[PDB]
Amino acid sequence: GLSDGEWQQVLNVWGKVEADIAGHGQEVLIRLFTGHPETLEKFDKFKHLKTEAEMKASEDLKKVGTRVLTALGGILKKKGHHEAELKPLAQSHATKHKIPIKYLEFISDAIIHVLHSKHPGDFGADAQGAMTKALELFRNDIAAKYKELGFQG
Ligand code: HEM
Ligand SMILES: O=N[O-]
Ligand SMILES: O=N[O-]
Ligand SMILES: O=N[O-]
Repeated sequence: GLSDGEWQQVLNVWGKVEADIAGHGQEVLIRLFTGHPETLEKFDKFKHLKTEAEMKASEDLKKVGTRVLTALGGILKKKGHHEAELKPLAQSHATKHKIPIKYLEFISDAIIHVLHSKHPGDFGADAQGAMTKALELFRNDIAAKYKELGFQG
């Protein structure tokens, strides 16, 4: 699904995120909210924010971005064997807060963009390819739980 070497390329670049979960989390969310303003409408706590200066100063947004990349790192490090980690994630993105699968695609794109901007010597062509497939797998498995939970994502 991913080869062992693709997982290695994923885990390597991810190691670089661990040195600043929070800074990365902010840059991913700013990239997401700026490329795709409608996604910001999903976060009741900071949906009123308008500009990037405001996003950068939000503690709530920073905390959300830390929680996203913390939960994703846990899932990636399972290297595909992530049924347990995915279960609560699917339940929360499909019930109270309904996150379209398309929005997981937007945030995937934003993660890939930030890793490339920040860690390019750790994220060449094949490594971007691998990360792209690892995120596709994550969304695919999430969409499958969406169905069981009665959310057409
Ligand atoms: C890599 C993709 C993502 C990951 C790993 C992720 C992870 C998480 C985690 C750990 C939580 C806290 C779970 C909890 O509240 O019990 C959460 C909650 C939430 N997320 Fe995400 N998230 C992702 C994508 C998104 C996107 C793209 C959006 C909106 C566009 C979003 C919107 C929300 C909202 C509204 C909540 C609160 C849900 C609740 O009250 O339980 N998430 N996410
Ligand atoms: O994307 N916040 O869970
Ligand atoms: O913008 N993706 O490298
Ligand atoms: O758009 N910042 O690489």
